[PDB]
Amino acid sequence: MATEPPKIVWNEGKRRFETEDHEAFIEYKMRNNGKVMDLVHTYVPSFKRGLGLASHLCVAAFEHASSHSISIIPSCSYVSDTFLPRNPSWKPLIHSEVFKSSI
Repeated sequence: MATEPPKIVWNEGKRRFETEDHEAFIEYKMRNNGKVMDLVHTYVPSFKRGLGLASHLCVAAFEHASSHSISIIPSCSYVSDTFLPRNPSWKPLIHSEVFKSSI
C-alpha cells in the first residue's frame, strides 16, 4: 500500500527524513510547542533532481504530521508551490500551497 521504492529514513535526532541515498533529506521542527511542523529544506542529488523524490521528502513530513493530527509550515515551499496544487491533500495541515489560499 505505502511501499515506496525509496527508503526514506527518519532521523529523530536531526528531525529529518533521509532518502535511500541519504544525500537527499528533508528537515523540520515542531513549532508552537509542537503543534506546527516547520518543514525546512528539501534537497536531492543530481540522480533524482526532478524525479519527485525531493517533494516526497516534504510529503513524508506531511504523512507524519497529518497522521498525528499536527499542523505544518513548509519552508520547502518550492514543493508547496508546485507540488501542493498537484496534490492538495495537505491543505488541512498547512496554509494550502506555497503561501496563498490563506491569510
